Amino acid sequence: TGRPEWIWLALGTALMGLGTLYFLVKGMGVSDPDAKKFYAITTLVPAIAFTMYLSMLLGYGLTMVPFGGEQNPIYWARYADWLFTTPLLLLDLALLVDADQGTILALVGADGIMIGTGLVGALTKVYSYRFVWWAISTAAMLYILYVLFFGFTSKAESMRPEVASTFKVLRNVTVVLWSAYPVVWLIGSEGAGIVPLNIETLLFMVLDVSAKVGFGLILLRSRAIFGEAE
Ligand SMILES: CCCCCCCC/C=C\CCCCCCCC(=O)OC[C@H](O)CO
Repeated sequence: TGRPEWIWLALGTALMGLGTLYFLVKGMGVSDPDAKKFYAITTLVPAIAFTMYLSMLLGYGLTMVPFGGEQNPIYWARYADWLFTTPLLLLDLALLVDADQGTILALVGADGIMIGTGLVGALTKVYSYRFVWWAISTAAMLYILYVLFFGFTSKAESMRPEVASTFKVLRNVTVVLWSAYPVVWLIGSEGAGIVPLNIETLLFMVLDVSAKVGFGLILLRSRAIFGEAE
C-alpha cells in the first residue's frame, strides 16, 4: 500500500482471478474439441495475467532502471505476462478463421518480437534508445494488425457467418485496445514520463482486463467456437 498504484494492481489481480474462475466454471463439461481449444486458450490468458498482476501487487515484478538520472520503477512482470498472453489471444483469432500455419507463425513470431523489444526498451538505460526499441515494437504491432485485416482474405469465402461475425468484432476490439498500449507506454513512466506511474498502471489495468476478460466474454458466448454439428 506504500505505492499509490497498489489499488489498480489489487483490482487487476482480483478481476483477472475472477475472470479465470468464471471461464474455468463455464468451460466445465464442454466436449466439442474445437470449443475445448477456445476455452483452454481463453482461460489460460487471465490465469497468467492473474499471476503477473499478483507479482506486481507483491513487489516481485518491479525493478528500478536508471535513466534520465533517476531510479525509475519498471514493472517488468507485464512483459512476462504479455509474452504468453498476447500470442494466445492471436491464436484465438487465428483458430476462429482457420488460419494457415504460416500465418500463425508470422503472427506469433511478430508478437514475440513486439514483446521482446518492448521489454528491451523498458530496461534500457540510455534514454534516447528506449524510443528506438519502442519504434521497432510498434512496427511489429502494425505488422500484426496488417495481417489481422489483410492476411485472412483467402478464408473469407468458406467462413461460416457466425465465425465471420465473431471474428470481425474480436478483431475490432483487438485493434482498438492493442493500439492504446504503445501510447500508454510512450507517455508513461517507461517513456516520456508525462503521465505518472499510478495513472499508467490504471490505464494498463483497464486495457488488460478489457483485452483479456472482455475479449474472453465476447468469444466464449459465441456459437463460432463450436464445430458445426447436428
Ligand atoms: C529496418 C529494420 C527492418 C527489420 C525490422 C524487423 C524487426 C521486427 C519488426 C517487425 C517484425 C516483422 C515480423 C517478421 C515476420 C514476417 C513473417 C512473414 O513474412 O510471413 C509471411 C508468410 O506468408 C506468413 O503469412
